[PDB]
Amino acid sequence: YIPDYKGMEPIGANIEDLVDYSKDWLSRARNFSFFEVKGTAVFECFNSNEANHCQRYPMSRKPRNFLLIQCSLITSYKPATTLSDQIDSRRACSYILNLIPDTPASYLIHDMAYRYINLTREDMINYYAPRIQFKQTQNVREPGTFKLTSSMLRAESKAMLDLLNNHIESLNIASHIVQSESVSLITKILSDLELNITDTVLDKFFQNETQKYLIDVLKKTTAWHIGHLIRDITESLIAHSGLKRSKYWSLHSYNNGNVILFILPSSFIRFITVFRIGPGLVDKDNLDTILIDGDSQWGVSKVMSIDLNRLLALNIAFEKALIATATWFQYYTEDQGQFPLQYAIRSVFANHFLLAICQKMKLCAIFDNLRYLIPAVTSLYSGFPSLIEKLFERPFKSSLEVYIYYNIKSLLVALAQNNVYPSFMSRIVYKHYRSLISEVTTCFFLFEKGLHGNMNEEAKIHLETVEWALKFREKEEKYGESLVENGYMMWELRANAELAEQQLYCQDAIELAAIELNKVLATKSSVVANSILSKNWEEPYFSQTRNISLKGMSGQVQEDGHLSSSVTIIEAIRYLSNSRHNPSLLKLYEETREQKAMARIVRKYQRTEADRGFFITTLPTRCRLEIIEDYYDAIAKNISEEYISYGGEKKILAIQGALEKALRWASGESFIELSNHKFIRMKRKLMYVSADATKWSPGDNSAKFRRFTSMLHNGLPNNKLKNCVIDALKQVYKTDFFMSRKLRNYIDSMESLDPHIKQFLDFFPDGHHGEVKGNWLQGNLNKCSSLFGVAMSLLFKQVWTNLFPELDCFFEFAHHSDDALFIYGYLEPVDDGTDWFLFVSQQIQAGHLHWFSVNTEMWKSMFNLHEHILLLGSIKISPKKTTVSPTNAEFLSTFFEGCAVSIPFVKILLGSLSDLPGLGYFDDLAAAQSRCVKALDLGASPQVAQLAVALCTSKVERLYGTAPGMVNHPAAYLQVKHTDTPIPLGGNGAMSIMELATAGIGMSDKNLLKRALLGYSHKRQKSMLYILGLFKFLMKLSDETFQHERLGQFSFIGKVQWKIFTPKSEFEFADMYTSKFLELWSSQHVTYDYIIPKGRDNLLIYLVRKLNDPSIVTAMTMQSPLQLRFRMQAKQHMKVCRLDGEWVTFREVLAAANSFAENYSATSQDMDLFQTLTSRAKVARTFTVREKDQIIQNSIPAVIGYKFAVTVEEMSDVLDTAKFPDSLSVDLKTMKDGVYRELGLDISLPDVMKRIAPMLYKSSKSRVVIVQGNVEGTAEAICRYWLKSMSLVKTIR
Repeated sequence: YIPDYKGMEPIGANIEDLVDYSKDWLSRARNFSFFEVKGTAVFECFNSNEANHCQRYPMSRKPRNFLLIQCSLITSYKPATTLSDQIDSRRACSYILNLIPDTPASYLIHDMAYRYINLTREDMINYYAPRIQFKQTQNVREPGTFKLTSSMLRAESKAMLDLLNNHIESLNIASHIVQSESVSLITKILSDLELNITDTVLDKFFQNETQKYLIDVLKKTTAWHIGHLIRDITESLIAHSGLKRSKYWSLHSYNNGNVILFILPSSFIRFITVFRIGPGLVDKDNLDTILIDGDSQWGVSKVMSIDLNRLLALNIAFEKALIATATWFQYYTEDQGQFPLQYAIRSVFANHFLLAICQKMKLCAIFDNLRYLIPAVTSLYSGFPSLIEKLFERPFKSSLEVYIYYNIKSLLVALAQNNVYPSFMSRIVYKHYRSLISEVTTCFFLFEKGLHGNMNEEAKIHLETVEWALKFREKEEKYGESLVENGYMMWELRANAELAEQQLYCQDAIELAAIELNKVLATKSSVVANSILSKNWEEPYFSQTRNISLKGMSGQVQEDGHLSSSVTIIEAIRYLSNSRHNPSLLKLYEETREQKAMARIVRKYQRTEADRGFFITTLPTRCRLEIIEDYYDAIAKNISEEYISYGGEKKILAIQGALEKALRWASGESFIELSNHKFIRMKRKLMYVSADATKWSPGDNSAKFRRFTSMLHNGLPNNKLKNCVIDALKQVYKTDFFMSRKLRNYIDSMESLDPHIKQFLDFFPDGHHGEVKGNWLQGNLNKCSSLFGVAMSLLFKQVWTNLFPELDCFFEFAHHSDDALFIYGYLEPVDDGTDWFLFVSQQIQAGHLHWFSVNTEMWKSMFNLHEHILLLGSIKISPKKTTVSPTNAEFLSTFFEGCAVSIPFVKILLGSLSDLPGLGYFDDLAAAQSRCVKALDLGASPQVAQLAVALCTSKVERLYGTAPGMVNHPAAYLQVKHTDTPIPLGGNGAMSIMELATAGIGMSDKNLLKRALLGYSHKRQKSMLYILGLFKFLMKLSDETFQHERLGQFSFIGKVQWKIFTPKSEFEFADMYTSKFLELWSSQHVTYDYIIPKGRDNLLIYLVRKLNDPSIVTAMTMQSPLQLRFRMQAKQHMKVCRLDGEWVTFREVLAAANSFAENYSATSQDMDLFQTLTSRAKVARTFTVREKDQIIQNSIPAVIGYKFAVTVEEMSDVLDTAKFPDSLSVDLKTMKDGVYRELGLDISLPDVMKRIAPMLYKSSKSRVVIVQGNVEGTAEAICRYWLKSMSLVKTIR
């Protein structure tokens, strides 16, 4: 059923009126929006911005600190142990007590060292004892800490403490003295960092290329050992960051007592570093003091306060620097065709390490802006003045920022003078522009995303939203609400000419654009109608994975008056609780039609991986947006070969057609008839423009689509669905935008209300929310906007064709996500342009005044009219990030960069070192290895991905203590090797990227079980039976059934259960059903392990069970500070493993596994279960692990659900889910035959199907792999491509 919603009637829109307006508009002189790129122009922009910046800021003569931890190293650093720590602390404090303090901080250092020396022997025993063996003492109350009362502190120490616990300017970068000082300091630090301090077939290539040219070179550097030392220091800081430990004092010593860390009763943790002065990370002007004891100097730093996100960023600084340097290494070999020299790789490593330890928002913003500044200076025209001006929007405080700014200025001026690409990080020169882009991309990704969302970048977006809303209100008060909403008419533009601004649109332009797009959509009416009707407007709303996800959503207006920040699954459960049925999309929109749209900014502590953007809106708003996007994504799929690229085969046809037509047209000559048969010859040239035209803007108007969808051709016999889309667009026009409690508190805290804060407060008249109109607040209207922009560009093309019929001008365009490429083919006179100007003057004298624009620089007038016609639809081309050039170098990269597939592998490699789920050793290892495999899929070299695998595995083993020589090393408690140990029991797996990418992450355990079976059943080996017993023990510990919504890693042969984070308050509705009820329901409903229920009651039970999943609770509280600190804590000595209904350490689980495996005897059922359980140009080829039989027409989850469907509700849900419900037994027979063919198993036998169905479910899924060449879509072709890419420099075919 579809209601009868009112639509719109076609007004009288004539293309001739717009053509006449364009004639009148082009008859005058129009300013071009972009500036010609010249080295002098860029230099003068930098100089003027320096002069302006230094006069509007308070000048400082003392740069601020940029090194969180200052230290030095002259000898190779041996990693810290508990025994060496005590010896180093004793000798270091003996050194320190022989010093004469002169500052309050140095006095505090002396006092703490004196207290440490005067601790008793039991104090020493309990200080270094594990929490299990720890005993409280009158001086030591927590392990690793000691008590320091105010009696033992001196007057200076007490004064320092009182100052600490009882708590903008810029540097003169225009001056050469500040420049020289900053450059000299950073150059000295970098030079100290670079100073040298005192098998598988892939392994051959690794040890010949990456080990020899990368690892063996950086392994001797000072930065390597400082990275390991900083890892030790940050581990000590993390250990002290515990809830019970942070209230006491701590003292640690590293590098034979040469470095000492003093930790204060710290949220932010406070510490002081005292070190021996030497080569390393030393900034003597930002040190608290330097104490002299003869020929030795000891630098004492200030009290440094650091939070957990920066502490995590500093802990993995060495790994991040090494991964970035390996990426730079791979890109260098791709560019130059050989290996980097030693000095270049050492300098790059030092720069990456310095960037990794200095995590500041200013550096992140600088490296983000550089990514747009580099294209702006390598093109003929761009908006480089604005981008350069953006570099000066924040003060320059530290010397690192000045150094980076000066290097950027030098690089940009050099690039602008060159229209051979200079490198930003070394003395090399690149042959390709992509390498220079990738350098700054890798540098930008070195900065964590945890420093984003601070309490300035949320106020920024609040103010931006409110400012645009107030500008919208001004235009409503000026022209009237009707003109602003319904648009203005063409005769009003011809009389005002101020009406053609952003947030305003012309009705006639919208209708004409819709007509122009109908010209091409009318040849595929049936296809468009079928694509629209295939969106399943009658399918239940909450049975879709996008409507029950973990993405953020707005909740309800609370009693205090604020908008809740909830999850889209909790709101689904809340709706279904009060609803007797599961409504469809249109029925849900009917029910929630009269509820006003609401929006707020997502809380940074409640963000998830599924969250995109900053705004979260209520359920009715998402329903309306989903209606509009189903409709528009259905219509826009039918021009996918022409103007918009989506993915797969039709991901490249748009640009291919556009550029090939441009090249075909340009390879010709034009002839214009001035008089008689005497013609004038013209040379055809091409101009390329890249603009983020489709990108969401806060200053847009959503009402412009209402007349668009009203006039657009959909091929359906009635307007009912079209009118529903119009009405849903009408219901998202006005929104209640709410502030955050954080912003309200921050504004209430300040005493001086700024003039720009007063107006922001007046926007909110009740202090909670204000009305926003026109803007849809980052709501998903991407395909609607892309289609609207395509229609507007087609309207411009028609208008230009009607303007100059005798001129054979050219215009093509393509869209990809927010990016758009426009190609203008213009004419230039051959030889000297005398006949051309004479003809233009004759045309103007004849009354064709619009020929004034086409006189010189035809492409500029083409772009001017295109931009004006786009602005008639409230589309503003960005004057900053739009790039114009006669060739396409920044345009074949920016166009596709922005997709879910063109993401650089740098981000994935650098994110495999953090954000681990914390679900256990096996789950964390699998997550890290899967992230490395994904990075390999995205373009990482096998050697780079292998290095990342090694780094991530070492980090996980260190975290859980399973590395050799550690507490939980499996070989110390099991009678097998470390390679014959199951991954859940502390093993490490294949540890080969080429086998993790092809076979899988958990196939190592299956291979081990295969070896154990084939050894025991053939030779009756005792050790093979021991391995069988270990696997049986793992199966006994935890044997879970596969749920397709679980976010963890599935283990086929058992797992160890680990303690997870317990939030302070459990999620709402999570206690609706008891765990016993959910366990029974899951046992008796095996179909709903592969499909989502369609009924209301079954979907409630399904969603409440999903809410109680430990891998979902973990992902919903991913950014919580408590979980974030819980993941950092070392699980080496913690009782976090489940055994016999009790929480025990991991080595107790290993001892129990050994005991079970010794006294284990194999049975026929066990043997049967074990046998069942063991059975050039960059493109984006998508492959499948084992592919699907052509006879299989339905989806694998649907066939498995049909296999397990028993209840009438389950069978109905399976038939609704299946795309071809009639041919379901035919697919089940085919799958039964295929399983017997390949696996040799019969699924009709009990428990065989339940065990092997997850394998088929994974095999159903497909992956996207970036391959460089003629690689086909088969898995074999991609495997051979990866084997060919095993060598960085030489082909190994």
